[PDB]
Amino acid sequence: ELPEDPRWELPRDRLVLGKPLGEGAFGQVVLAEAIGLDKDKPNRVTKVAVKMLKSDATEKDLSDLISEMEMMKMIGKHKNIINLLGACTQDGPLYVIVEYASKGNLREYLQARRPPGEEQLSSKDLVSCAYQVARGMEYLASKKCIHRDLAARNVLVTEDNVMKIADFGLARDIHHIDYYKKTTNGRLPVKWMAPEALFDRIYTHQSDVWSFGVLLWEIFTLGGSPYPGVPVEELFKLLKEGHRMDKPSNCTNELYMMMRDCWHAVPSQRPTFKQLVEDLDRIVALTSNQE
Ligand SMILES: COc1cc(OC)cc(N(CCNC(C)C)c2ccc3ncc(-c4cnn(C)c4)nc3c2)c1
Repeated sequence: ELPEDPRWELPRDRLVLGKPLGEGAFGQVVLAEAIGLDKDKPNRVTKVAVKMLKSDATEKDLSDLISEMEMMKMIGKHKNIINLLGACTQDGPLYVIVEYASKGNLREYLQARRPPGEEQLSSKDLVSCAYQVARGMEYLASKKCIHRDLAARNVLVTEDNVMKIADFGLARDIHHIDYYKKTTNGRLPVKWMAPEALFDRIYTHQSDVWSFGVLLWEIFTLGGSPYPGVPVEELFKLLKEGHRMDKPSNCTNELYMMMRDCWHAVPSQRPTFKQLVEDLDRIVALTSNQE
């Protein structure tokens, strides 16, 4: 069965399962309340998210969920990632307990804050979003983690507006990706892939920087859809031609230069996440919150 790990084990009777938050093919996430998740106070409840298998899950799906939990244990904690908090592994179904991000994914967060046809985001708020995501990615890269699907849909937002990278440990067989498979919202994930990842199946920290450039474009378009109406075969042609997305409106030349630099054709020439954090820290400090 599953091996005991006292560093992370939470007794099942401490976890009160709640409403669904999200679902995949053979995995599901629910909101829950953990009683005494911390050794002191044992009388406090914490809202958490719990990932578990679907009822039609196979041995391979269980292996995949364990692999993701094990990677999260190894990577350790950071403010700008969804952190592992505990697990229920004994005498019942596997529950992987992680931080809850009440405001949901970044794509929906941005779209809900567009001016009418919560409150509007300032230019400083948008650059701060980009900075926090770059900080989470710099941490993951420092821990030898390659995300492989960095996009606003995979960034969650907490109640205190903290950006947290999600699904960085997700089991993924890159030789069995269906390029035609659309996301829940009807978009194609290939549109965030670096050309070397898409054409040659080569995933690196450099290919995650390319994806971060697409994510910057999503931020400054307030959750815009990259290449709307472009099918897989036409996207391949655009990438082969060296096509680059246009500058969004209300985006500085400097932040557009940053997107373009993330999209360098030569992977070695793209900025690193360390470089992006430093530049975004400087830009945040110089960006007005007055509009
Ligand atoms: C490392 O990141 C992980 C690890 C993990 O288990 C090991 C599960 C999650 N998930 C699934 C994440 N999938 C998507 C595709 C990004 C969470 C985690 C915390 C969550 N908090 C809030 C909400 C929420 C709020 N509003 N709405 C509509 C949904 N959804 C959550 C989903 C994230």
